[PDB]
Amino acid sequence: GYEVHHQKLVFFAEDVGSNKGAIIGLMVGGVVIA
Amino acid sequence: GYEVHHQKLVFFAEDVGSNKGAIIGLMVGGVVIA
Amino acid sequence: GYEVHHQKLVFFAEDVGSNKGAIIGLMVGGVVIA
Amino acid sequence: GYEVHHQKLVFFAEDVGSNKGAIIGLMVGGVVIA
Amino acid sequence: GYEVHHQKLVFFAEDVGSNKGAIIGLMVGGVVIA
Amino acid sequence: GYEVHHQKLVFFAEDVGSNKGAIIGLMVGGVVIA
Amino acid sequence: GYEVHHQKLVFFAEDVGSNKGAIIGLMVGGVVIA
Amino acid sequence: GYEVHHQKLVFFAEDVGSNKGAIIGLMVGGVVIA
Amino acid sequence: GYEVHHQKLVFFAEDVGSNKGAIIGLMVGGVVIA
Amino acid sequence: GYEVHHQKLVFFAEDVGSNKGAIIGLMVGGVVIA
Repeated sequence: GYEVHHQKLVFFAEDVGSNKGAIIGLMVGGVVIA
Repeated sequence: GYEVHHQKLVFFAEDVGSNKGAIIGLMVGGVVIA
Repeated sequence: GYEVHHQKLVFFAEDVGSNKGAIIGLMVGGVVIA
Repeated sequence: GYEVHHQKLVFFAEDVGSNKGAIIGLMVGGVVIA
Repeated sequence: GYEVHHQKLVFFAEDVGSNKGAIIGLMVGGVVIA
Repeated sequence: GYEVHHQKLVFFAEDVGSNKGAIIGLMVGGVVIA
Repeated sequence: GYEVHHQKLVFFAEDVGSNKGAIIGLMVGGVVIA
Repeated sequence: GYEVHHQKLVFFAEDVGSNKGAIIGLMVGGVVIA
Repeated sequence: GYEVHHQKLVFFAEDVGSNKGAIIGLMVGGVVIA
Repeated sequence: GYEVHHQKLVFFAEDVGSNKGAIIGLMVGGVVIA
């Protein structure tokens, strides 16, 4: 008997205000110039 | 017996206000200039 | 017996107000200039 | 009997305000110039 | 009988304000110039 | 002066022959029964 | 002067033959039963 | 003067043959039953 | 003068044959039952 | 003058054959039942 439930993953749990650069949750490869 | 339920994934859980750059949840490859 | 139910994925769970740049949930490849 | 529940992973638990560089949760490969 | 629950992992538990360099939670490979 | 060029991302670089299950490059959400 | 070039990311560099289960490059969220 | 080039990331560099379970490169969140 | 080049990261450098459980390169969060 | 080159990181340098449990390179958080 296996029961897997209620796992929770959050990248940004609160406000992201007045951003002027780069906000990225998950980046695979890719280039960011900020 | 297997029961997998109620997994939750959130990238941005709260407000994203007055953004002037780049807000990206999941970026695979790609180039961001901010 | 397998039962997989009620998985939930959310990119932007709250308000996205007065955006002036680029808001992207999932970007594969692609170029963003902001 | 196995029950795995309520694991929680958070990258940014609080506000990310007035960002001018690069904020990244999980980066695999990739180049960041900030 | 096994019950594994309520493990919690946090990268940034508090505010990340006025960032001008590079803030990264988990970086695998990759190059950061700050 | 910024020049970003010739980034390359490949999911399956070689042959995928006689598949009988599920081959997926990038899966976001979703359920796979194989 | 910044020049970022020729980064290479590969998930499966060689043959994937006679698969009967689940082969996934990048999985975000999601449930796999194999 | 900065030049960042020829970084290489490989998940599976060789053959993945006769798979009957689950082969995953990068898994974020998610549940695997194998 | 900075030159950063030819970094190499490999998860599985050789064959992964006749797998019947779970083979995962990088797992963040998530539950594996094997 | 700085030159950083040819760093090499390998998780599994040789064959991973007839696996029946869980083989994981890098696990952050997460629960493994094997």
